[PDB]
Amino acid sequence: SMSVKKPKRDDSKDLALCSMILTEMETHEDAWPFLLPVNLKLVPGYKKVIKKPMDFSTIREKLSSGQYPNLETFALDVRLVFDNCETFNEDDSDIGRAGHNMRKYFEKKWTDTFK
Repeated sequence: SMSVKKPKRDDSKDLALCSMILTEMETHEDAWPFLLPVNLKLVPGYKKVIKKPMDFSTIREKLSSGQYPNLETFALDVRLVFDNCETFNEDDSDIGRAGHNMRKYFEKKWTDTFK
């Protein structure tokens, strides 16, 4: 509360460390469904159904331009990519499996880097 604070966690490396995680996600062999924005002109249903589209290239641009206020807003967008994927793709599909795999890959790196 006023004039009463928990000890200050060092957040000075968070930006660099989120960049590293994102590089690792970008270079994963199963990243291909997530590298670029879904083409809203060419994929029927996407625009109406997926209210907040997100992809790795959009997270990279947001990260690089100081549009993440803290490491939690960064994680929320990464998880949005996978939540969107599950909303639109059957579990038993190449894309559906890719999303489960990448969400696992992410959540481990997240825990190991920050928890």
